[PDB]
Amino acid sequence: TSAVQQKLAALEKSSGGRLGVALIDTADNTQVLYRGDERFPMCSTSKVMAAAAVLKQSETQKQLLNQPVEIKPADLVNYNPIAEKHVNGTMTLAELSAAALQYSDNTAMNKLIAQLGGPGGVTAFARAIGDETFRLDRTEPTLNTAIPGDPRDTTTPRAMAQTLRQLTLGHALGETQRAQLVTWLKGNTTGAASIRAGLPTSWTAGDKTGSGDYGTTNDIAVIWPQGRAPLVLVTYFTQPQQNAESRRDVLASAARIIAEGL
Ligand SMILES: O=c1c2c3c(sc2ncn1Cc1nnn[nH]1)CCCC3
Repeated sequence: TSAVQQKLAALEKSSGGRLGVALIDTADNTQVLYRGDERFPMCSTSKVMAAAAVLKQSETQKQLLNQPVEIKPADLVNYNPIAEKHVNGTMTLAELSAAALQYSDNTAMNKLIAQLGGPGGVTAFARAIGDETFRLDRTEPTLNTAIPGDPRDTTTPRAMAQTLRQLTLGHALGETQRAQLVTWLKGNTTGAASIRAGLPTSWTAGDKTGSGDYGTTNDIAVIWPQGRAPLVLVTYFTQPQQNAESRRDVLASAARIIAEGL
């Protein structure tokens, strides 16, 4: 147990919930883990895997991101800030990827999942890039039920950090696709209260948040600190009761602990 792990344990204790953290510092490839091998519901952080899987498909279909997808009234689910504007029209796979990643549009996610054949197509991509932990089992919105002990739609902090590293900094995607993924993450609109709230303001980052039942509050980030090699940081948090409140502040606190531990 490290000093950082003890600080994270103290944060967790005061939070009422269960906290999972994985850091990869690409300066030396060292890691900080807290419940790094425990499963957590991914909620919308799973949109990164789906968008990346479609990016992978686009490596062999140069026009794929321009492919139109019909958006019908019946397609709308519980959070559709972009898709609702396009009902009875179409969105391209690029537009759907951007909407999913940058606005957490759940209808957009469902279209990405459908493009991959269903939830298992997202899991298959995870396996293809060496992630043996990630599983997507359901579509939006039921993938957010976040029931304690339920393995559906879960991963571990360790696995997600490794995957995010490979996708954004490594060779899991072609260079153009990696750059597009990073551009999308860096343009996220939903992240200022989560990991990034705990980081020095001079640092830059891209991230994808998640939220669900059981007050599940998540964020996964790639971070460029001032004067340091990039970091990959995953912070997952979930609570014992179904109607628990969101706790983005806990993720900010975890990130601050990590940052001050560098
Ligand atoms: O914010 C929510 C929420 C919230 C919920 S459910 C939900 N679903 C999507 N979204 C959009 C989202 N942004 N990043 N990941 N998902 C309960 C209260 C707290 C906010």
